[PDB]
Amino acid sequence: SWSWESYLEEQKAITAPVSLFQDSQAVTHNKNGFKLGMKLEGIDPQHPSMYFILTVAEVCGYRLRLHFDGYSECHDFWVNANSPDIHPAGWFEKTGHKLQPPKGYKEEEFSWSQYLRSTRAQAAPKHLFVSQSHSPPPLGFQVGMKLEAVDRMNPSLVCVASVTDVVDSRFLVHFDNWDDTYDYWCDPSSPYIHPVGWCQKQGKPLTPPQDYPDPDNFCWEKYLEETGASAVPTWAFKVRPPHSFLVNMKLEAVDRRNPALIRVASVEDVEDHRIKIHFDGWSHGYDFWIDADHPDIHPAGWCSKTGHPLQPPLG
Ligand SMILES: CNCCCC[C@H](N)C(=O)O
Repeated sequence: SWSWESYLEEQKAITAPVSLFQDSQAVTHNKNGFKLGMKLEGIDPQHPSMYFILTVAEVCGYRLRLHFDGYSECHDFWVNANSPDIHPAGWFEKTGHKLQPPKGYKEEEFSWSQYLRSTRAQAAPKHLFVSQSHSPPPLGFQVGMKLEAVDRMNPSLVCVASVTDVVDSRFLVHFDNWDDTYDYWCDPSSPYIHPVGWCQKQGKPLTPPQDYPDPDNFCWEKYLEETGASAVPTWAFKVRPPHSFLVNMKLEAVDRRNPALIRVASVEDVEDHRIKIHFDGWSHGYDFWIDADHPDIHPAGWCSKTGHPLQPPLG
């Protein structure tokens, strides 16, 4: 079999130490208890504020492929078994969230008991989920508070934002007057969020809510008065320290073109909070920037220890 050890010798290279990764990205001793066919609840990666009924369509190592019941397979997506974005059947009900029903169902025609009987399926057991809303909420962040946030799809924009959901230790950042397509989950240390008035103290422009009247003259105090909303308090923002990944360090990363695959990778370039991934043996055209805390990058040896195939360098 291909060997990391042999590869490092051949390339005179080094791996990114485990210490540079979050424990969740590095942990390999947890068993993946998810099984083909089990059903559960989870957010739609395309619409992060929404919850759907999902079925385990494939299991591979410490990862699983999820399918949106009743919908096209083209919507399928992969997550790690320790994902905080999935929850046990019944979770939405116990936490006050809304659940979009499977294609073909009206929301009232939905009850997990009838559904499971009609599909002769089993709901994934509760003990397999890291997120069940039993842990503490993020400090200082409550649904309804306002803040300023970088649009990660348009990073040159720091917009007026709100906290619209809180699950365990994370919260959902929402861009005022847009749908949820630009929303993202994060924690108090995210380098993409700032307290109200940040843009002003920085001399950077602030982007007001979509179609806000007379945008050129947006005033936070006025908007907060209009909405009766309060600003996330400044003490709540505890941005994380820049990561310590150095160029040329090697690691393992999920392929962004074909998520089923994980390949041998190297750090091509770095920023304070992101690293540019290069897939050994492939064109640099495939190189991509990714946040250092992304769940899809892991230390060398992750695939082997978890039982997931690792694609060696092209050629
Ligand atoms: C939260 N920011 C959203 C920015 C969307 C930008 C896009 N060009 C548009 O105007 O549709």
